[PDB]
Amino acid sequence: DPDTAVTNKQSFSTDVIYQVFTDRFLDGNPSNNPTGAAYDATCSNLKLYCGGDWQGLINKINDNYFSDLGVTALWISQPVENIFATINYSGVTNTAYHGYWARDFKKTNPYFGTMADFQNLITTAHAKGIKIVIDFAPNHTSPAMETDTSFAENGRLYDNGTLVGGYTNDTNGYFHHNGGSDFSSLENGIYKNLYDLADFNHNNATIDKYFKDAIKLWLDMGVDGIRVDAVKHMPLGWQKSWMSSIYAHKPVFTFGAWFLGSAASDADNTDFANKSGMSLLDFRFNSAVRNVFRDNTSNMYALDSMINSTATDYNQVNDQVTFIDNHDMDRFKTSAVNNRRLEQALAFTLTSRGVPAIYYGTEQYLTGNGDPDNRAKMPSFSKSTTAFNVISKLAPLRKSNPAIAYGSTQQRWINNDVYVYERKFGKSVAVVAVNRNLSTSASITGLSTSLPTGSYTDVLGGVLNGNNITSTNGSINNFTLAAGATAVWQYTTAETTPTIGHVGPVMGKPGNVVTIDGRGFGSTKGTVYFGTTAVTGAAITSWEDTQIKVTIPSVAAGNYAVKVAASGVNSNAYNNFTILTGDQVTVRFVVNNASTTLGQNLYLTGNVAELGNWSTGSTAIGPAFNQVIHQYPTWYYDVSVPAGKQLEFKFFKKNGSTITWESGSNHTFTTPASGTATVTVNWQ
Ligand SMILES: OC[C@H]1O[C@H](S[C@H]2[C@H](O)[C@@H](O)[C@@H](O[C@H]3[C@H](O)[C@@H](O)[C@@H](S[C@H]4[C@H](O)[C@@H](O)[C@@H](O[C@H]5[C@H](O)[C@@H](O)[C@@H](S)O[C@@H]5CO)O[C@@H]4CO)O[C@@H]3CO)O[C@@H]2CO)[C@H](O)[C@@H](O)[C@@H]1O
Ligand SMILES: [Ca+2]
Ligand SMILES: [Ca+2]
Repeated sequence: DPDTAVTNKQSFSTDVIYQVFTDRFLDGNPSNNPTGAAYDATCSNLKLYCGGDWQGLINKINDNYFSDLGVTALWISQPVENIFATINYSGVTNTAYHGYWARDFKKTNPYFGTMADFQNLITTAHAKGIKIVIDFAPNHTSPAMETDTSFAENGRLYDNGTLVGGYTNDTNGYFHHNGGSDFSSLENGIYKNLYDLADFNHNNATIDKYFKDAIKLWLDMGVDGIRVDAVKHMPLGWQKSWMSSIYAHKPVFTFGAWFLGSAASDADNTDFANKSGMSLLDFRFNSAVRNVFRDNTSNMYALDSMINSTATDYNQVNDQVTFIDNHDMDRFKTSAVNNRRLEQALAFTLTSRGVPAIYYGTEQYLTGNGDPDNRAKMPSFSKSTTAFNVISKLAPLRKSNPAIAYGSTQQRWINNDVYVYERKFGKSVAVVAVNRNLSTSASITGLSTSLPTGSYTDVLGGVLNGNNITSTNGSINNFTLAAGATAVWQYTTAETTPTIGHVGPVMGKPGNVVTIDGRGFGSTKGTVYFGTTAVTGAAITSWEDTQIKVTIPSVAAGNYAVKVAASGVNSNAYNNFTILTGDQVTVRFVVNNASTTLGQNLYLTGNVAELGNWSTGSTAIGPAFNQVIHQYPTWYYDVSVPAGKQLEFKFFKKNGSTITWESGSNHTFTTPASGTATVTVNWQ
C-alpha cells in the first residue's frame, strides 16, 4: 500500500481533515432525533440537538460532497453514549449535542446512530478513500454536584449498561473530590474538576482498565485516528501508559488538545508533544495565522518566526494538527474580515507543514462568535464558492507532492505583507507566494528558489489572482504579485535514493509494528536501522517504494534514530524514536519529608529509560507536584513505567545547576503486571 492510501492509519501528513460537529451537519435519519425540549427542528437554539447524525455524513460521502471538496479524513464528535438529562444553566437549557458529556464509553450515542450505523460509516468512508477520526474525552464524564444527586445525571459512568458509579457516594474513589480548578497551575488543572465536570481518578485500577478496554472497542471497529480531549488536564504519565497500550494493539494517529493563547513557545506544551506519545493541535500556528490574516495585529515576519520556532521546539513538527479556527474560538470569518483573507489563510494552511484540519462550513464562509454561535448548522452544500475551489485544488497536492506532505520549510522572500516560502523533500519542490495586502501589488525581484529551469503554472489556476513564472536554475524572472494574490508553483519527480518522510508512531515496545513513509525505497526488501541495530528479513513485515512496515527490535530502551538502507545507500535519519522497556503501567511515586529551598524543585530518576536511566537532565521525571493529592513537604508524580519490573530509584533536588541527591541506598519497587500502583517512601 502507498503511504497515500486510506489504509495508512499511522500517518495523516498526506491528508486534509474535515472537523465536523455531527449534530450540526446533516440529519439523514429523523427517526433517531431526540424528542421534547431537547430538540429543535429549526436549529435556532444552538444549545439543543438539531438532529445531525451518522446517516447524514454517509449521505454526503455518497453524493461526493467530500470527494469533490478534496478532504480525505473526517474528524467527528465523540461517538459514545452521552447523558440524556437536560441541564439548566441560569435559565438556558443545555444538551449534550457536542458529545463531551459521556456516560457510557462502550455504547454509541443513539442520536448519532446505532453500532451498525457506525460500522456503515466506517465502511462507506473507507470505500471512498476517507479516514475516520473520533473525538475521545477520557478526562471526565458529565456535569455533577456532590451535594445534589438530582442535578444532571450525577456524572454517572456505565460499563456497557452496567452502573460503575456516580459522583455522590463514590466510596471506590473513581473520581477526584478536590473541588474545581482555578487554573492557577498545571497541577491544579489536572487533579481538580474542569468546571462541574466529574473528574476521573485514573490512578484507580478499574478506571485505568476501563479506558484501555473502551478504546480497543472503537479501534476494533476500524477508526483511523483519535483526537484526545483536554490532554492538559490529565497526567502525562497515565496518558503515555494509555498510549502505549493503543500502539501495542492497533496503532492509529493520535493527537490531543492543549490550549494555548498565543504563538509563543510553552515549555509544558512542548514536553507533552515530545514525551506523551501523541502530537497536538497546533495552537501556536493558529495564533500566528489569525494575527496576520484575520486580525492584522502582526505582519509576515511573525508568521516566518513561528514556522522556525515550532520546527525547533517540536521533535516531529509534521505531526502537529493545523487549523484556522475551531469550536474553541470565534469563526475566522467576520463582517470585518474579507473573503480573500480567509482564502489566503486556507491556502497557507493547506500548503504548510503538519496535518491540516478544516472546521466544517469554512468553505461556506460560516460566521459565529463564541460558544455556541460558532457551532451553527451547515447553511448549504454549494460547491461553487472560491473557498471550496481553493481546497479542492490544494488538498490533492498533499497526496501527489511529497514536498508538501513531508518537506522542510524555507523563507525565500519576505516583507511586512509579502511571504514567499519553499517546501522541499528530495528533488520535489513547492513554492508558495502570498500578498496579504488587499489594495497594492508587489514587484518581486531577486527571487531565488530550488525550482529547475522551466515555465511554471499556478496550481490554483489564477483563482486567487496567481500568476505564472519562469525559472532559470532557481532564479525566477521579475514579476508582479497582484493585490491579495497567492500562487502555488511545484515540481515533482521520482526519487532514486531512499528518503524518510515520516515514521508513525514514534514510541513503542519491542514487538510493535511501525510505519515508515517516504520515497525511493525500491521494490527489493533492504534493511532498517534502529540506531546501530539492523532489522532484516521476517522482522520487516512489508516493503514498498513509498512505505515500510517493520517490527521494533529487542534492544535497550532509549532514544533512537531511524534509518533505511536500500541497495547499499543509506537514507536520512529520522530522529527521536522512543523504544520502551516493555508494557507500561502507571505508578504514583510519593515521597515524604522532602523540604526544599526557595525555587528548588524535586525530580525523580531510576534504572530504566522510562525514569531517565539515572539522568538529571531533561529525561528525568519532574518537577514533582505538591499541592492537590498530597501537600508539601510531601511530593508526588504519576509516571508511565514498565510492567512487572524491579525498579531502583532516587529523588533529587535541583534549583539552578546544583544537584542534591537522596543519601543512603536506592529505593526499590517491583511494578504490577498490569493496571496502576502507588509507592510511598521517605526522603533519605
Ligand atoms: O461557573 C458556572 C458556569 O456555568 C455555565 S458554563 C457551561 C456552559 O454554559 C455550557 O456551554 C457547557 O460548556 C461545555 C461545552 O459546550 C462543551 O463543548 C465542552 S468544551 C471543552 C473544550 O472544547 C476544551 O477546550 C476544554 O476547555 C478548554 C477551553 O475551551 C479553553 O478556552 C481553555 S480556557 O482551556 C480549557 C481546557 O483546556 O474542555 C472543555 C470540556 O470538555 O464542555 C463544556 C463544559 O461542560 O457546560 C458549562 C459547564 O459544564 C454558565 O454558562 C457560565 O456562565 C457559568 O460561569
Ligand atoms: Ca437524526
Ligand atoms: Ca483531570
